[PDB]
Parts: sequence; structure tokens; C-alpha cells
Amino acid sequence: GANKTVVVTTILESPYVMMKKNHEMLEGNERYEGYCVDLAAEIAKHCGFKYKLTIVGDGKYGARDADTKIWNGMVGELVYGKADIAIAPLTITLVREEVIDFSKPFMSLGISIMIKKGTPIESAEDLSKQTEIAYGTLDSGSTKEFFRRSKIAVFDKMWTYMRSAEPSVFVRTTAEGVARVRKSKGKYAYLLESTMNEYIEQRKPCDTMKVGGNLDSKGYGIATPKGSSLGNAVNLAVLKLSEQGLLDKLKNKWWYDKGECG
Amino acid sequence: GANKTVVVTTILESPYVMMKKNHEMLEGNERYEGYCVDLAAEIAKHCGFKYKLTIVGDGKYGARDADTKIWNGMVGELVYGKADIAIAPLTITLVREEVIDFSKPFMSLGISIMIKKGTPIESAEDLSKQTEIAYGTLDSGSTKEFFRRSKIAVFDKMWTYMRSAEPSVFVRTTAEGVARVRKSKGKYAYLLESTMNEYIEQRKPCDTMKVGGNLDSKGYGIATPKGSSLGNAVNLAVLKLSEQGLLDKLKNKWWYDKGECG
Ligand SMILES: Cc1cc2c(cc1S(=O)(=O)N1CCN(C)CC1)S(=O)(=O)N[C@@H](C1CCCC1)N2
Ligand SMILES: Cc1cc2c(cc1S(=O)(=O)N1CCN(C)CC1)S(=O)(=O)N[C@@H](C1CCCC1)N2
Ligand SMILES: N[C@@H](CCC(=O)O)C(=O)O
Ligand SMILES: N[C@@H](CCC(=O)O)C(=O)O
Repeated sequence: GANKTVVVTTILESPYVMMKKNHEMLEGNERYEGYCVDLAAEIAKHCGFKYKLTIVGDGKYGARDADTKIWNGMVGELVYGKADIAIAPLTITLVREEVIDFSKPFMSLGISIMIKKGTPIESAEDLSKQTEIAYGTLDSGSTKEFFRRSKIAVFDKMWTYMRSAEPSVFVRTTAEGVARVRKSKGKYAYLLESTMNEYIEQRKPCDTMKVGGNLDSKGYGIATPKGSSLGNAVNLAVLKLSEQGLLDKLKNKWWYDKGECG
Repeated sequence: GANKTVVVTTILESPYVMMKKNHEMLEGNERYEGYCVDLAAEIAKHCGFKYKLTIVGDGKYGARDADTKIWNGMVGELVYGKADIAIAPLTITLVREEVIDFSKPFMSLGISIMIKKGTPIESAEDLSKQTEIAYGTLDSGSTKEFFRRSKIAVFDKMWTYMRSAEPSVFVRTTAEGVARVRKSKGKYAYLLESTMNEYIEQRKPCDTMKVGGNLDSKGYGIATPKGSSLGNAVNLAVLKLSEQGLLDKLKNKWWYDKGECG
């Protein structure tokens, strides 16, 4: 029927979507800025739809409760019809691909290690072979699921430690994990996606850094409810933006163009 | 109806698909070895189908003739029903996505520069600002289309030069481009995907090397005819293989495990 305003679900995660300094002075979409904000505008223009940016209610990416089988986060908002599309650093995973549609990836990444500068850790193997330095991941995300499901010796060992570590090594938001790294004097290391790791390394106080190679390789995709008529155009738009070098341009804009660590 | 033997189209491109040294002593699939050969076996197992590997008749990846609008290469074999699926280093592109289906990428890459060791070239900009060193790309592939369609100053300049360069700077196969780099005493540079560039750098006589950063970022996907019932299972299989670390394991097996340059 008649075209409707597309409800976009996203998440406050720097530098993808951030509240503008003067957000209280603004309305609707103008309140936000970031890589995914710019991306949303581009996708909307190439697909010919108008939209409304909304921040996921529970502030989560998306995981299924082992008992209720209920999905939370952005994935849940799509599954239960609360949102028409998710434009955020949402990792393409098998369990998610089965319940929602994903465009081809618009950004690539891999799980990585964030340490406070000077921390005597160079790899995941280093972390797994010691206990003085605690380490964890984000909750309700793909990184935690990666360790939970891995049969790779080193990652299995890490998961075995993290799952029963006390106090908890898991955090509710990336900002929390970063804060813990910064305020733990090198006694806490954070496992997060290289993309977020790289961004933080260029932010003051410039006291963190990515160490070692990525643990895996994957990407973020724009998600729509399974079977959504929007999926097709969105996917083609992602490819066009990729081929025009627009995606690369947006990453440089939000990651390095204005890096604060030289 | 009854399950049929799936006809797989692929291409002789090292180290994706190569004729085994003793291929004349073998039959069918046993004749070949390589990253895509192993990948084909994995995909087939997880999707539950048996298959027959076939080498694309014209030895091309796939491009549409501007006049006849006829597709050649592996893309054409899928479009015209000669093959049921393509398992090869086939780049996911917009023009192709429109006529065939692509699974999520199983390997990432970007266009890069291959030089004979010692060549005074460090970047695409370097190449574009000189003429003593010729440079070109593969025919009927995504790299050539990249330069033909780019509006980015440096790449536009490069394309303008390549399209009218004499003698021709374009080659029919990757092996030809590499041979030209090796036998041109540094007077020819080859633009090819980082994946193939990296493989060659680890092959004797160890006289080539990748220089500069990738010009773009994309990936290879397994392709099926548009609407094919195989697409779904194949995509899920790619994700599972990605998550199990199998894809990373296969790349190491064919790229570095037995590198010949230390
Ligand atoms: C710019 C870009 C385009 C792109 C991807 C990543 C990226 S990136 O921003 O993550 N790029 C990665 C490499 N890095 C050196 C620069 C940034 S991707 O591999 O996740 N998806 C691909 C599209 C194009 C065909 C495959 C899907 N494009
Ligand atoms: C192992 C692997 C998995 C994978 C990709 C590339 C690769 S890779 O072999 O190209 N990998 C790239 C990074 N390099 C350091 C190691 C090899 S990808 O980005 O092209 N596609 C992704 C899947 C997983 C979700 C997105 C599609 N997985
Ligand atoms: N991008 C991840 C969240 C970050 C993480 O898990 O490290 C996801 O989609 O779940
Ligand atoms: N992978 C490319 C071929 C190699 C190249 O163009 O450099 C394609 O699918 O066309």
C-alpha cells in the first residue's frame, strides 16, 4: 500500500550512533550523529524511503534466552515487529541469519584485545595462560557467543575462565568495558570487535591499544525482518555505497579524520 | 523432485582450484585440489548434495558485453543454466548481484598492486603519476570494472591510461599478469586482488610483492542462479564454516602453511 515511515532501530555505540552535544535542542533524527546515522541517510536515499531513528529499548544487540527462546536487543525488535530495519554495528551470525535478513556486510571486523597501555599481553594465548589480568566481553552480543561456542583450545580455555570468573568479567555496554580497562591499571583486558577497539585507540586520554591479530573475521550487516520487502533494495544500496568508496569514506570520517591521539 | 548431482562451475586459479600434478591419473573431482575444492566439499556436506566440479568453458570470471548484453564466464554459466552453482573466487558486485544470488562472503579482499621486487612504486598514486612503468588488470573481471567505473581522481587517471595504453596492459589470466610482472624487469605492475597477490608472494621464485594498501574492500561469495533453492542452505553453510574457523584454516592451508618463500 502507501509508503510508511520506516522505523529504524539502532544503538548508542560510538562512533556509530552518538547523541549530539546539543541533542536537547533537537528533534527526531537530528538528535543523533555518527557512522550509522550517515549510513542510514544514504540507504534511505537510495531505497527511496523516509525513516525514524529509534534507540533500542533495552540497549542490547541481540541474543536469544536459552529458556524462553525470546530474543532481546535490536534483533528482538525486528523479530517482534517493533522495528522495520536495524542499521547499526550488528554482526552477521548464523543464529541471527536464521530469524532475520542481513544485507551483505557494510563493514568488516574481527574480535580483538584491548589493553591499557603497558599491559604485558600480546595475544589471546597470553591471556589464557595467566590469571593476574582479568578479561571479559560484552553481554548479549556476538563476541560472548563466539567464546561460548568455540571448540578451539585457546578460546575454550578463555571461555571456561570467563564464565566462572569472580567478580564478573562481563559488561553491559562497550563504554563500561573501556572504562574498566582504563581504571583497572592494566589488571583488566577487554575482548571487543576491532572496529570499536580501533576507534577507542584514537580517543583521549589515548591510554588504550589493540594488541595481537583478530581472533576471527566477519562483518556487520543491515538487518530487516525475515522476508521484508526492504531487504533487496537495502542490499543493493550497500553494494553501491561500497563500490563508490562511500563506506570507506564514512569510516575514515568517524574513526581517523578527527582522531585525538595524533 | 529427486535430488540431482549439482553442477559446480569454477575456474583454474591458484590456489583456489588447481590441476593435481597427477590429474591424468584421476577422474572427476579427484582431478582438482585447492581452497575452493576443499570449500566445495564442505559446502556440499553441510547442504547434503553431491556435485560435479567443472571448469568454466571460456576461462572467465564474468562480464556483460555492452552491446549483446550477454554474460560470459562463470556468471554466464549460471545465468544461462549451464551450472547450478559457482564456487570460486568470484567477487560480489552490484551488476552481478542483480542477475545471480550471492551467499555472504567467504573471503575478504581488496584490489592491490603487485610489483617485481625493487620496483620504485609504493602506491596507486605513484603509478598514476608516471609512465615508465606500465600497469594493467585482468579482463572480464571485477578489477577492470572497478577502474572503468571509478570517479575517484587517481583511479580515473589510471583507467584513462590503461584503456588506451599500447601495447595492451590487460591480460586474459592472472598467471599471465604475474608472468608479465616477472619478465618485465620492473617495467610492468599488475593490479589484482590482495588474495591472489598474497599467494603469489609466497611462491618461488619469490620475486614479487604486494605494495601499498588495498584500493577497495569487498569479498568473494558462492553464487547460484537467481532464486535457486540452493542459495539458502549454502549461505548458512558459509556462516557455519566461518564461525567454526574452517575458512581461516583453509586459507592458511593454501596460502601460508606451505609458502615457499620462508
Ligand atoms: C569500506 C568497506 C567495504 C566493504 C566491507 C568493509 C569495508 S571497511 O570499512 O570495513 N574497510 C575494511 C578494510 N579497511 C582497511 C578499510 C575499511 S565488507 O567486506 O564488510 N563488505 C563489502 C561489500 C562489498 C562486497 C562484499 C560486501 N564492502
Ligand atoms: C576467514 C574469513 C571469514 C570471513 C570472511 C573473510 C575471511 S578471510 O579468510 O578472508 N580472513 C580475512 C582476515 N585475514 C586476516 C584472515 C583471513 S568475510 O568477511 O569475507 N565473510 C565473513 C562471513 C561471516 C559474517 C560475514 C560473512 N567471514
Ligand atoms: N557487534 C556485536 C556487539 C559487540 C560485541 O559483541 O563485541 C553484536 O552484533 O552482537
Ligand atoms: N575475483 C574477480 C577476478 C579477479 C580480478 O578481477 O582481479 C572477479 O570475480 O571478477
